[PDB]
Amino acid sequence: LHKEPATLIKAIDGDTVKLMYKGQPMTFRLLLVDTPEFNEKYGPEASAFTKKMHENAKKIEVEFDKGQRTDKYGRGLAYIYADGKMENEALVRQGLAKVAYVYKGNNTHEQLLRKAEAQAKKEKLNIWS
Ligand SMILES: Cc1cn([C@H]2C[C@H](OP(=O)(O)O)[C@@H](COP(=O)(O)O)O2)c(=O)[nH]c1=O
Ligand SMILES: [Ca+2]
Repeated sequence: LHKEPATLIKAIDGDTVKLMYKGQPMTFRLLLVDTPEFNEKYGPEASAFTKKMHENAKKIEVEFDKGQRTDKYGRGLAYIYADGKMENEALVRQGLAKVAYVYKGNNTHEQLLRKAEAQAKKEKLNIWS
């Protein structure tokens, strides 16, 4: 895989963000995770967590996997990096997302994220408390 530039347009929620990619506004859905909806328990915290990652970043990057790059809603499907830290993985590691939506062919970082989840669960963080 490889990283590509993007710039923040606006935070949305724990697992979606609006970025400018190749000069075009797009909504991105973070691969391999599920955050709670804003109206659900840990939703606000997940949204805040992701929001802070984007807004503090000097450099946002997107990384597509090997498969589908957009979903049926036209959302980009990527791993998102904030100053080199993967937001997807950070969310799971902190117990603010579950590993989810693991589809054949876009699953390059699956094991990395599962390892983070196992650690969040051990620590009983947030969703695992
Ligand atoms: C994360 C992800 C979601 N989706 C679709 C499946 C789900 O369809 P349904 O909307 O039919 O449930 C939806 C879940 O996203 P949200 O968790 O953002 O709602 O997005 C993909 O198709 N590919 C993916 O990689
Ligand atoms: Ca969600």
